[PDB]
Amino acid sequence: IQNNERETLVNSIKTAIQYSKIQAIHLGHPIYLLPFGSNENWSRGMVLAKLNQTTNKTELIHQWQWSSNSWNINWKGVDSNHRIIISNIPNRAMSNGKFILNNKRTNEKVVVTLNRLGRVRVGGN
Repeated sequence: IQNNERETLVNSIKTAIQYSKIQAIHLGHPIYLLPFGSNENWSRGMVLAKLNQTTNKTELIHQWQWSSNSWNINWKGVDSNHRIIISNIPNRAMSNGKFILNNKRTNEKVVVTLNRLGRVRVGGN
């Protein structure tokens, strides 16, 4: 019995930006990964939404809604804009920030590092 609902808010936030870096490169234009209900906090899920440049409307593609209300998703982004712009190219699509998950009734803190960079720092001695 290992029903740990901790790593299901990590393996579903590092796998809800990797499914969207293909919904950009496959439309030749960037997309907007917003929090679910973007007028409070990223703590009610995330929604991948694209803008249709011929009917000026935000089309919802995917919805990840956290069915466990015990993880305060706090985005330490260096941007006061809760909109992760996924560039439609594999080498210009990293929004510097990390989701700090905090369970405030069993003091646990889980830092989701978006270290989506396979380029090894080969250098030095």
